[PDB]
Amino acid sequence: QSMSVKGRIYSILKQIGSGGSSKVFQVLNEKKQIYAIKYVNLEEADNQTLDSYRNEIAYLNKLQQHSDKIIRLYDYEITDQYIYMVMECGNIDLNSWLKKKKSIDPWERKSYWKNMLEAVHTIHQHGIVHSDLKPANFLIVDGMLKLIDFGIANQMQPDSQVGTVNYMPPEAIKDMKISPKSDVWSLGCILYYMTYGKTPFQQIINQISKLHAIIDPNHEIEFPDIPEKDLQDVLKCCLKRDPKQRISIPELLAHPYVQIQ
Ligand SMILES: Cc1cc(N2CCOCC2)ccc1Nc1nc(NC2CCCCC2)c2[nH]cnc2n1
Repeated sequence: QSMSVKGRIYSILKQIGSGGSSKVFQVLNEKKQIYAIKYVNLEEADNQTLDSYRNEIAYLNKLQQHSDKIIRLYDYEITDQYIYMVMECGNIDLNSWLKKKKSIDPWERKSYWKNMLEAVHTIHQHGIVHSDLKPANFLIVDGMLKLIDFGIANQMQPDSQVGTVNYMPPEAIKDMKISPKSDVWSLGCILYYMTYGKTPFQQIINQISKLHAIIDPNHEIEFPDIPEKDLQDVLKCCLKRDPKQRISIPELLAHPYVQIQ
């Protein structure tokens, strides 16, 4: 088929995903270059919703300059009916890539962590705490991870789901405060999965015994032993249940694990 964004024309190759009321497509331009265009339908969007979108769109536009661990946004068209965003295309998101993976080259892993750490640090420098990080927020592109979203009334799924609640930090649960250390807990959980093949509370079906466990210090998390003692440490340092005890992004960047060898 086909479509138009700011005059320029793109032919559709396939849909990649859906959610909210928005599709993401892979597409080709006039020069046969490949891109990803996200379409959002605003016909049922309240004013709040709409401001949240203008808000992420602006933050993404801005943070482009500051890191290449953020997804490139090349162009966009915005009206009262719809938004189109022309973006750089990934090969696969990280949730899907980790679903269909048997085990991880410990090098690839350290390299991904480096990427995650850079990207999340970046949004923190600009005032943003994501507070709902999952692997699905990360997209793989030339062997690099790039962060896709930041915080909106936002939801995506390829064609796992959302809410999930295995990356959720204690303080987000006690809230019924949130801060940068919240993004360390979630990043820790992701790294734990990339390390032990599951998330720390993954094997607790009952959604409520899971929430109770996350906030309960007497419930101790198992950190089985491994050749990379450092990796074991980082994990213990990210998964402190008290934010004040938890390590920080600038500290993680200086940590032996991402620095040594
Ligand atoms: C081409 C491609 C295929 C996939 N999949 C490969 C098969 O497994 C699930 C979908 C995932 C991401 C991408 N590339 C790709 N994907 C995106 N995905 C969005 C839409 C659906 C869930 C992940 C978030 C992109 N957003 C901005 N630029 C993107 N570039």
